[PDB]
Amino acid sequence: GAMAPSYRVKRMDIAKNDEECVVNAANPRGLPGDGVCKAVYKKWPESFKNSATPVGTAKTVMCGTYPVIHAVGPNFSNYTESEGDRELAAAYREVAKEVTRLGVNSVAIPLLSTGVYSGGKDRLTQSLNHLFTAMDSTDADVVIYCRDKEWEKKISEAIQMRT
Ligand SMILES: [Cl-]
Ligand SMILES: [Cl-]
Ligand SMILES: [Cl-]
Repeated sequence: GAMAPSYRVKRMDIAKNDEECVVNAANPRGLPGDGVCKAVYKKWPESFKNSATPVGTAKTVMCGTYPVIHAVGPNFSNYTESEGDRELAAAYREVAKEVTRLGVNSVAIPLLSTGVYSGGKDRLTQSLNHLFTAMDSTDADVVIYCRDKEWEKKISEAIQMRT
């Protein structure tokens, strides 16, 4: 565990993280994909051996000894708001189980279903709150990765409001 488990946010490519493991915003078929998934494929391609897993689940594959946790958020183009919300909460619960099983002291995590899978909605708060629900009972240092300057501000404010 971390000595004083924390949440932080950084605005940069998750493929350059300084944590003991990474969460990929995966597709269910283990394909290279686009966005976070493509950056993860270029950095850790060995981790996409048998990485396919259903929506709402997480599957870990090692790249050397570095764990890549493939977490499959729902595509809100295809799911109802209700079913999508349930699957997005479930993907994060499975990430917390994997982070715990691996025994890491830190994890780099993107906001699931906030990009191409958002169904053209702003899901910062919805996705971040499901991340907190899952990860609050873990003792890993969590570092959230984003790319947008105003998202960095909003994520940082949400973290600091609980401290
Ligand atoms: Cl960067
Ligand atoms: Cl996404
Ligand atoms: Cl972002």
